[PDB]
Amino acid sequence: LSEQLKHCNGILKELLSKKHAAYAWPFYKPVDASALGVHDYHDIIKHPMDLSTVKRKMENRDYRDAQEFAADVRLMFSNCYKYNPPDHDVVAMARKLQDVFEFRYAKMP
Ligand SMILES: CCNC(=O)[C@H](C)[C@@H]1N=C(c2ccc(Cl)cc2)c2cc(OC)ccc2-n2c(C)nnc21
Ligand SMILES: C[C@H](O)COC[C@H](C)O
Ligand SMILES: [Cl-]
Repeated sequence: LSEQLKHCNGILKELLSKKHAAYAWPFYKPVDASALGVHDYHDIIKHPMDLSTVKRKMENRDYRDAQEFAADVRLMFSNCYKYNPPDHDVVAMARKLQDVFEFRYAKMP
């Protein structure tokens, strides 16, 4: 991994760590639309994303730069903001995790 991608990997590890689990947990695995009963999810969200998918892409060296990584993490939050009402509990969690993400991403070497 490039130096910037190492920073990205560090951010990813932090997002998945116990420190943030109280608000990060919904983002750990792909949304299971059937399990959650959200039968319109895949009509509304054309490009699902979640932290396990970002992790697999990082491990496989799929991301060629920090910008590509950040686009995926941001897509994950955007999908949450698109599907859910802005006052929803999961949206509040998304905002908190995105704050953690954006502030550390801003510290890119
Ligand atoms: C109809 C209620 N809304 C949902 O079920 C959405 C689809 C779902 N909510 C939730 C969700 C709803 C309430 C709370 Cl407190 C936390 C997460 C959710 C739950 C999950 O459990 C494994 C996984 C993903 C989500 N999730 C994410 C991420 N983005 N939207 C959601
Ligand atoms: C609340 C917005 O959806 C995300 O804001 C991120 C900022 C770093 O708090
Ligand atoms: Cl972006």
